[PDB]
Amino acid sequence: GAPWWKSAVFYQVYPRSFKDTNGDGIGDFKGLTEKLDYLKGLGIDAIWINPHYASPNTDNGYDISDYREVMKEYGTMEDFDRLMAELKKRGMRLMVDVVINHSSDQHEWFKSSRASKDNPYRDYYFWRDGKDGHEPNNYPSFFGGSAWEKDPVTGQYYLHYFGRQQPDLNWDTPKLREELYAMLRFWLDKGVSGMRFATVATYSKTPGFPDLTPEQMKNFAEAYTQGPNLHRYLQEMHEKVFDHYDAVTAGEIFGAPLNQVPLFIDSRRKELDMAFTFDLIRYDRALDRWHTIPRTLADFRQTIDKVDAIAGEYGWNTFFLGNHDNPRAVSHFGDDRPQWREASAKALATVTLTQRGTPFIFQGDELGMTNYPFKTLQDFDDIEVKGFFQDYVETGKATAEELLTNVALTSRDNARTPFQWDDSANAGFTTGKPWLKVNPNYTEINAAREIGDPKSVYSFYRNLISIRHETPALSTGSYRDIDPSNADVYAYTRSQDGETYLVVVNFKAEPRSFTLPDGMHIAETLIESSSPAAPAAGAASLELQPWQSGIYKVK
Ligand SMILES: OC[C@H]1O[C@@H](O)[C@H](O)[C@@H](O)[C@@H]1O
Ligand SMILES: [Ca+2]
Repeated sequence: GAPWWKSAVFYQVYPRSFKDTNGDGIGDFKGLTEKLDYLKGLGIDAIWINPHYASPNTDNGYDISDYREVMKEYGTMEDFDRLMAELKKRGMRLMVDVVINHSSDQHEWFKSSRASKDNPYRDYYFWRDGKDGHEPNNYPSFFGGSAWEKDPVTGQYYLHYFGRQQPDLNWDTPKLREELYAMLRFWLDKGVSGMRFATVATYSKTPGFPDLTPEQMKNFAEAYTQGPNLHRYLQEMHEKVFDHYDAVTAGEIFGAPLNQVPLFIDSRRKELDMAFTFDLIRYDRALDRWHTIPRTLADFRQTIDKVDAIAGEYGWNTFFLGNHDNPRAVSHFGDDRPQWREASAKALATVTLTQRGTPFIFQGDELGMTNYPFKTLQDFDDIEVKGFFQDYVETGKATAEELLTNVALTSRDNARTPFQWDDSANAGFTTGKPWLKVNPNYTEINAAREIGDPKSVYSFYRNLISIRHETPALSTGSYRDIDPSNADVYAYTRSQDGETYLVVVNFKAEPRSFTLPDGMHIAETLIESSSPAAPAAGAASLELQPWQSGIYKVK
C-alpha cells in the first residue's frame, strides 16, 4: 500500500495573508479556522501553513525567536490547538513549517551566544575571526551584503546565509541538535501530521569556511548545499525523532543540484519522505534571482520529466506551480491577460492535479489570482527586494527603475497579497488596512463570485480534485511524457493496474491539434476546460481550442 500522503491533495496557507479577524490587517489562526469549511469543500486533505511561531517578522515568520510559542499576530497557543481540533473534526491534517537552519537574532540562544566566547551557547551559532581586515570569507547573503555580520560585543562575525537577523544555527554542535530534536517532539506530541523543512539542504556548513571560488560564486546557493555532514544530520534527526511518530516530512531542497535529491527522499535512506524542488518553479529565473530568461513549454516539460525521474522507485516528489516565494502561477506559467486568465488558470490546474507526486495548491491559485501591479519599490514589503536594492542599485549595477521593472515579475510579494474572498472592502480579507495592498482585480477575482459558478476556476479545481481522488492512476500511477520536444501541447499518460489516462493541455492561445500515439484511442472523457465538445469514443486525434485542457481514459 501507499501512504496517505502520496494520494493527498495539499493546500498551502500563508496565514499572514489568508484571513484577518481582528482588523489589524494581518491574517490569523481564527481566520483560517473560520475558513476550514471552504477548504474541506474544495476537497483539501491537508494544509501546510507557513511559520506560526513567535517572531520579530523581519522575514515574515522565518525569523523565529521562540520555537515553542505561537506568533503573537496569529493568536495564542489555544487558537492553534483549536485549529488542530477543527481540522481533525473534518478529517483534515496539518503540516507545519520547520525553520532550523537559523533562528531570529532575538532567540534566547543567540542573546546568550553573543555574550562571550566561553558562553555555553557560543557554539549554537557560527562565530569566526575576520580575515585580512574584513569578513571571515567572501560568502554573500541571499538578503544582501555579506553572510557575515561583525558583533562588537566579542569582535567576531556570526554567519547568516539569509537575513542579518537570522543567524544560522550550528548543526555541528551535539547539544544544539538535541535541542532541535526536542523542539520537534514538542509539536509532534501535539498531533501535527507533517513537517516542511525550510532550506533543508543548508544545515551542514563547510569546515574551515574557505573562500568560494569565482565559479562557486556565480551560483552560491549551490555551494551552501554541499556541507559534508548534511545527510548524517538528516539521518540522525530521522532516527531520533521521526522514527517515533507517524508524521510525513517534506524537505525544501533549495539550491541543490537535482542529481542529489534522491539522497534526501529515497525511503530506504531514512531521511525525508518527499521533496520540494526548485528546478521547475525557477526554470526561467536568472542566477541573480531577479531577472527572467525566456523559456518554452519544451523546457517546462523536460524539467518536469527530469524531476519525476529523480524520484525513481523509492522516492516521492511534491508538485507545485506556486508558493509564497514565487510569482503567481497563472501570471508565471499561464497568460494573465483578461481574455486568457481563466482559460490558462484552468489548464494549469489540470497540469497540477494530474502530476505524479503530491500536489500542493497555493492559496488563491484556485481562483486564478494574478501578480500584483507594483508601481514603486515602496509597494514591496519583502526583505529580499531590499537586499537586491542594496546589492545592485546602491552599487550602481542597476537603476531603481530597472530593479522595479524586473522584480515586479519575480517578487515573492506577488504571492503574498491578501486572499480575495469577496468583493467587499479589501476583498473581505480584513476590516482594517491590509499589511500588503490587495490586488485591485479583486472585484472580478474573488471566491464568493466563483463558488456559485459552475464554470469558474474554483469549480474547475474542485472537480479536478474530485476526479484525482477517485482515480488511483492520477496520484500513484506511472508518468510518461509523450513528446518532450513539443513546445505547443503538453501531453502525457498516467497508468496503474492496467488503467491508462491521457492528459492533453494546449499551452498556446491558438488552436492546435494533437494526434494520439499509435494504437491509442480515446475511451472516455473525464473532463475538459475551454472545450466546445468532447472527442468521440475511438478518436485517434484531438482538435484543441486556445489553452484547452482535458483528462481522458484511453483504450
Ligand atoms: O528562512 C529563509 C527562507 O526559507 C525558505 O524556506 C522560505 O520558503 C522563505 O520564505 C524564507 O525566506
Ligand atoms: Ca489579525
